[PDB]
Amino acid sequence: PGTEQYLLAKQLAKPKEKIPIIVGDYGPMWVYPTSTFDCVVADPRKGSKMYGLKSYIEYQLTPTNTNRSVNHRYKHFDWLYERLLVKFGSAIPIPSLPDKQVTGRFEEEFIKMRMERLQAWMTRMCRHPVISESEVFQQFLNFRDEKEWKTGKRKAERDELAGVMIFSTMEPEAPDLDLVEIEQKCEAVGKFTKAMDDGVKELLTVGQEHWKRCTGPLPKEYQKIGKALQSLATVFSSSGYQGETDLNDAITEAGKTYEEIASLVAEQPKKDLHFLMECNHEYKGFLGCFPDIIGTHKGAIEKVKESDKLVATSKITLQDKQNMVKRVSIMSYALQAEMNHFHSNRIYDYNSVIRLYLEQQVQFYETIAEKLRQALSRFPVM
Amino acid sequence: PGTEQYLLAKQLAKPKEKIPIIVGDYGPMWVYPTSTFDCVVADPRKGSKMYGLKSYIEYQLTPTNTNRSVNHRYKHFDWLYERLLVKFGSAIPIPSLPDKQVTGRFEEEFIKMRMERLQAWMTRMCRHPVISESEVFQQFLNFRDEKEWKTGKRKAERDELAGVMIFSTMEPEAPDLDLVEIEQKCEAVGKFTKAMDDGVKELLTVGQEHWKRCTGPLPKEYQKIGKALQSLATVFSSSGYQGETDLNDAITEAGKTYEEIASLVAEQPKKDLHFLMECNHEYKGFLGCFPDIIGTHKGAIEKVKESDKLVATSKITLQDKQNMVKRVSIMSYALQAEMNHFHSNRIYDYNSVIRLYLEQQVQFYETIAEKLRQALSRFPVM
Repeated sequence: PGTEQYLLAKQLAKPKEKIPIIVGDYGPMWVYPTSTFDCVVADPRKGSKMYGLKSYIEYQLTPTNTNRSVNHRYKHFDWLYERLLVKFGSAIPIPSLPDKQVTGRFEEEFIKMRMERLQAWMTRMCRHPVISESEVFQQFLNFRDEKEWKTGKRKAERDELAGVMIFSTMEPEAPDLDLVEIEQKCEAVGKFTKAMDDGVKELLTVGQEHWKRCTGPLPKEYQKIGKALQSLATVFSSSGYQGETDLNDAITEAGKTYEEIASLVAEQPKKDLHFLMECNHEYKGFLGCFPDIIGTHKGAIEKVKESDKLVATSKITLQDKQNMVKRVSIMSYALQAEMNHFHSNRIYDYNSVIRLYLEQQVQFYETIAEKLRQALSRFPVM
Repeated sequence: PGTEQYLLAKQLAKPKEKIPIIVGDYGPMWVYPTSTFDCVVADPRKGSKMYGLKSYIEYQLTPTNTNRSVNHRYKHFDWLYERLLVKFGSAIPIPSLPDKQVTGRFEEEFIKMRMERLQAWMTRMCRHPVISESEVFQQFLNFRDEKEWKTGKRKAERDELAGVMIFSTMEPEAPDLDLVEIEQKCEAVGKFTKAMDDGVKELLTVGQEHWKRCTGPLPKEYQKIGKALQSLATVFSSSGYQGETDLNDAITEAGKTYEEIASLVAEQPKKDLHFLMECNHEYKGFLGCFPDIIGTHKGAIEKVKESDKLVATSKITLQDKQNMVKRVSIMSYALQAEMNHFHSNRIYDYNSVIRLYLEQQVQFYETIAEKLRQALSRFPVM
């Protein structure tokens, strides 16, 4: 494995792009820029390059930093995703991008929900203290013409400071950690991410079940009650009896009210549940990256756990053993700084989306109650 | 058929109990007593008569008229039901009584919902201007000992003023109706009752469907969401990250709130739907009596429609033909007076039960909204 390269590398290799890690008040963290920018993904429009009419959708990117816009076709984002995974993937979870829908990819349904999840993906990256400060990300947003875009697309594709070698560009400003503490930190992360992954999968499951229920069978029930009340009122209207127009009208409206409720019920998920599910979908994406990041860290600890045997059988020197110990310590610091970034955002994201979901639900039931109250006020008293 | 007896009877038969019918402002109606009483069915307790311990539940009846109470076992009500059907059944719908449940008939579940529907049944009878003034009904409520109850149980069982002969005790205070008008009135009633019967069956159907849905699958969905939120919060509580007790507690409560909602959802039908269904159940009972009442009236019109042939072939005299015409006219008046009593109460009953149902539903959704609002107020803002 290349993991050995990093731990045993001749290394005297002074880095170009340095990534600092510091110990704040509660654990090792990344260094956050005073000014945090975001990027707007919008204004989709067709593009060309001597093609014809197999025109491709090309989105516009406007960082709220310098408000200077550049364009990018989907393929370009996929390209950045791969470069980020290659370069930072062993240390930072890189949420994957959406896929290819149905071959009608040229209107609202497609390019809008896409421009939707692409916007979320770009925001995460823009807000990441390491990713957003990388050359490949900076140059992806700030290039003036096909000359820069092509030159930047080359040095990035050829940056061998990737995989596990990324840790060699990190400089933790704290003491070295002993192997015991390192192994436990790694084990704890492995355990938490796995538990949450299950917890997140469970929520996404009941979610879709309740979704297919609010758009299928439930709306049909209020629908049946409402037509049943109308059929009845219609029969009543033909009784020939007097002074009934009063009631029958109220009954016909109550039936129509239940129909409006059926439709409101079928359209509610898009206002609340939808968001809860998206947040969880994105988190499964993040959590899906940990099995490999933990594998890399675990693999590193194993190698170091053999350094003594290696020094004993003279396979390596005493200096080399310490370099391994020093380097694996840095990996631990990166894992903890990323885990800190993750927890911080997890708390904020779940607090927001659950508040949002609850607020919408409250509004939903109050609205149903108001509609029922209106139908009631139309019934004569006795 | 005995129908011929009534139309062709030697009749000079002056009646004992006279039933008046008058033409109010909108159609022929019964004569309603200035003072309307009702009867309370309650205080169930065991009874004997040299049996042992196969004790039978004996209810107490207290008409709010003279507040003097008498007792009656179920069998006694079944007895009155049959006597009323025999005597008035050809003119007035007699809603049937409940049946026999499970052989554990000695506690709440049984004798309470029974005492429930028995109370409704007694009220209908008490409020009926003809039934409540009949001897068999009066004596069923006002008897002092086993001597009167046995003597009253005999003359009633032997009252031959029943079946179609009941119309001979009716005295409509209006002009005779011609056969044409009679046949149309009969046809109209036949048609309305059939249409409403279908309309009522439809409501009872969607009703039970929505009932088995509010106690089965729907409660389980809010149940799953609520446990799913708790599993997630529990995972979050083990992140080791700081200042999170805040959120996680709110999440655990939101999950518990959905559980309280599940239970509230499963218990809602008993507060609203239940009543809508009972009202419709009782009306199916009434409507179930019309096929035979209309059959009797239709059969009567057919016989009269042959009176001319009978006078021509000298099978009957001219006087007899007119008596037929006079008597069938009275039947028409009774049908119209009963139909008036029915429509009047139908309007009042459906207006009340639907208002009741709507009010409870409004309260239900507002309650759900309040519970969701409470869980929301527990989430820290950001």
